[PDB]
Amino acid sequence: KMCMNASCGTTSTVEWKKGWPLRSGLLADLCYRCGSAYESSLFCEQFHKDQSGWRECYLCSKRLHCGCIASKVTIELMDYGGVGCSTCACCHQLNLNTRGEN
Amino acid sequence: SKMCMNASCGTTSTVEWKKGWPLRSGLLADLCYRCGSAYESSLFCEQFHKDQSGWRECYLCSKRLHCGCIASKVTIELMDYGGVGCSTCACC
Ligand SMILES: [Zn+2]
Ligand SMILES: [Zn+2]
Ligand SMILES: [Zn+2]
Ligand SMILES: [Zn+2]
Ligand SMILES: [Zn+2]
Ligand SMILES: [Zn+2]
Repeated sequence: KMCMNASCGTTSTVEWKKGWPLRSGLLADLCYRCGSAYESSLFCEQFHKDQSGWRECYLCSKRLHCGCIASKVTIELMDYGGVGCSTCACCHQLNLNTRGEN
Repeated sequence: SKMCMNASCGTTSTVEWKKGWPLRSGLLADLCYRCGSAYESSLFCEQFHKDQSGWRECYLCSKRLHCGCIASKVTIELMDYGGVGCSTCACC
């Protein structure tokens, strides 16, 4: 077993954790440290700040790492563009197309 | 009735109504002739989203891919250890 965080890649750990769904549908192998970051929904915040793909939540402007398998399960792609975080995606965007036309 | 669901357009007047990306409800987005034509050509984000955040380069061909965007969801594959590829690149 090898931690699938590319900045880590360790084969030694006290506890093997599970991460994001890989292209196979299997869950990634992460070491204790990296898997703890993932479980707290702060993996990309701790390891991916130099990468492209960050967007701000449509409602609260929280930074969300898009185009990244490690945040795929915590990011919602919104109907009219943009992204919503775990909190703000319980709601839908009201754009000017909702106007009493119905 | 209809209004273009491309938020920078919002037109209600078009020669022909077309369909875009799937919405959460399962319905397809309404798009005017112009915006729907861009979606059909696989050029929607190039035509409308270049100044938005979220763009990444394909790991193989370096095509610019608009991530975190429902309108390009269909063409972008999230790679196992990070990054993206074109759907047609990533199978390699
Ligand atoms: Zn690790
Ligand atoms: Zn990330
Ligand atoms: Zn939010
Ligand atoms: Zn339009
Ligand atoms: Zn886009
Ligand atoms: Zn490519």
